Formats: sequence, structure tokens, C-alpha cells
Amino acid sequence: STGSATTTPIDSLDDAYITPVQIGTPAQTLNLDFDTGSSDLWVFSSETTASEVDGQTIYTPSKSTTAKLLSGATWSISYGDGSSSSGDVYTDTVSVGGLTVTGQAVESAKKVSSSFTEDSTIDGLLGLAFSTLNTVSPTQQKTFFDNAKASLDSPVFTADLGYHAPGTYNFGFIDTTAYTGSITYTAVSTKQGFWEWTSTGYAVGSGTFKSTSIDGIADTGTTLLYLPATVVSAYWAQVSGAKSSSSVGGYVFPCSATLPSFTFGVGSARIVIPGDYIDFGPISTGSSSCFGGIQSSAGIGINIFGDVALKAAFVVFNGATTPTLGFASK
Repeated sequence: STGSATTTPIDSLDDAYITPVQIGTPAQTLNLDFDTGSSDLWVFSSETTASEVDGQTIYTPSKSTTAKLLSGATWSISYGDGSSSSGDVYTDTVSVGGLTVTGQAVESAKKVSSSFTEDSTIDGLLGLAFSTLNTVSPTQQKTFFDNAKASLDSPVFTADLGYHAPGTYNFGFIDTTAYTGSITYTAVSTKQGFWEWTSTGYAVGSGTFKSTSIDGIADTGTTLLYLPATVVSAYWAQVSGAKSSSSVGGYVFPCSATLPSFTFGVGSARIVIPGDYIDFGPISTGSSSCFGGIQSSAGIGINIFGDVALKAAFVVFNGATTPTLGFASK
């Protein structure tokens, strides 16, 4: 089997991407944030505290003939941005772009933190990291990809995120028309439960490539590119007027600037992030100070190849017995 679904930016900045997901019988379609940095599939629901729902579409298990309470199971998750959610668990039928899993754990939110409530466009998350990170207790549950894998034509999914435009998540096949050149594959460590790999270096604009190992995670659920302070300083030093602002919470730059590109290495191959991808617009409405799309990972504890990086590539998440990551230009 295979699946193919379009993923769409939630706003004009590509702050996140939503992909329609069918849950239950008859189908209830929710727009979920596919997140390769976590491993819970959770949804706004009929059980969510009413004051914490503001415009999201909810899953109502009582209206699904295939929903079953997973007795005794609870979940609770916290994300790198400080947000969180928790609740109980059902199993139900879940389909993504024509690909169907029966008995998928659907984690129903009883509580969500303010940032989720405040984002009316995201109805929940669909985790695509390794199932060892799944928070369900006392019986850990598998991700949608883990459950589908055996049935897939090939044990892979691909992320093809757009810049200010829709893109695609495919399951079970590699669309050879979706990228240019060849796909370069690179080793993955699953020891922290992430799609963790090592970039071979970087360049700023038309500058020379610096060969240096940068361990990080491929994370579709993180908006920006978080890299070591040395790398980030080298980038922003090329932008007149750019500075790190403690009050804003990262590097800012004059909105009048033209940003240089940023290149990262994948083995001997190179992925180029155009400068425009690194512009996240005014820090506040009407400001001429703009927020940077490359930020320091210092104090995160891990480097994160978020959407800023991933959307410059066609990315293969290879879930073979020994997982690997592939990157191609597009």
C-alpha cells in the first residue's frame, strides 16, 4: 500500500504545516501537524476542556462506530517550545492520503496548553519519530508509520514541504519526479528516539564550505533551524544590522535586508536554503525589526533541522531495519 497527502502552511510565514487526516467511521477529518520530532498522535476532542477549544475541529469518539476506549491508558506530553497536552486514549481507524491503519492509538486531549488553544488551524499532532518516545502509559503505543510499515510497498515516508506553498507527505514510495539530481542517504541514530543524523558542514551565502560535524534531528514539527552558536554567529555576521536580542529571544535583523543563503552538508552533497526562507517577518506587527529563521541551539541541548532546512529539500525518512535519512535538492 501507499498514501499521499498534501500538507499546507498554516499562515504566511510557514510557521507550521497541516495535513488532513481521516479518523473514525464515518470519517472525521482533522488537520494535523505531522511531527517527525515526536511520537504521539493526539487530537482536540469532545473531551477537551471547553475553555481550551477555540476554533479547532474536534474528534468525537462516541460518533465513531470503530472507536474503542483503550482502558486505563493516559498520555501527557511537553514540547520544546514549552507547550503541552494530556488526556486518555482510544483506538480507531486512521487514514492519511488513502493509506489506512486500523487499531491506531488516537490520543484524546482532555487538556491543552495556551499555545494550542490559540492556534485554531491545528487540530492535533501526528508523531513520526520513533515509537520509543510515545508517552502512552502504562502500555506504550506505536506511531501511525510504525503501524503502517509492514503493509507499505517500501518502509519509508517522505516530506516535501513547500516554501509559502503546499507540499506533500508520501508513505510507502519515493516519487522520483519530486526532486532533482540524486538522493544522498546518511546514517541515523535512534538512541534518543529521533531521526538524528550528522551534517558534514555549512556555508554562508557564496562563502567557502566549512567541513565540520553537526549532530542534529530532522524535525518537521519545529519551524526554524537551530544550530550551534558559532555557526549562527557566522551566518548573522553577514547581515548588516543583525543582532541577538535577549528581549526578543533570538537573532533579529533589519526588515530591509536581503538575506544570504545557508548551505548544509549531507555527506558530500549540499542543500541550499535560499535567503528568503530565513525571513520570519516583523517581530511584532508593523515593526521594521524582523525575526531570523536560523537561531542558536545553545541551551536546547540538541541541534534541530526544522522546517527552514527541510523545506529546501526532498527528505526520505527510511524506516528499514537500519533506518537512514535521505536528502535531495528540488
